[PDB]
Amino acid sequence: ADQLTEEQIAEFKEAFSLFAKDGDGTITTKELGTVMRSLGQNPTEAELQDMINEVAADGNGTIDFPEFLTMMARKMKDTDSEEEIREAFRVFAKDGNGYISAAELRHVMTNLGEKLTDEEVDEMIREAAIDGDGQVNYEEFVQMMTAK
Repeated sequence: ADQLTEEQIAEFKEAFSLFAKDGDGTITTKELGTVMRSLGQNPTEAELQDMINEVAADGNGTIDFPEFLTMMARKMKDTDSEEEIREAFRVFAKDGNGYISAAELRHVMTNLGEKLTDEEVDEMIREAAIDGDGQVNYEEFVQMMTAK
């Protein structure tokens, strides 16, 4: 699981609360993304009804603030390529000795990321050294995906 800042939430209440209700302190869907569009993100048109249905469901007719943000990261987990790498390397980074070969990563990071290129690899390679064995590991390389 990835950690998040508590001050961005101060950004999360800036919007939700602008639409804040008198009851449990909830809001609707059309204007909730205005909470999602504020941090530098944006939600889908059909998901506001379903994922919000996971937190705005209980029989109120709207969305509350507490769990609406907890699910917010699941949405950034919907467009997160870094959450997929940990998953892929189990297919390419275990061909023997346990350290993935320098030639697989470019096929791995590229396998998860559509925008992410080989230059992403060659950029992290310089730090990996690669020379001597010609290959690299998972804890040293992909770990640079979590750091960079």
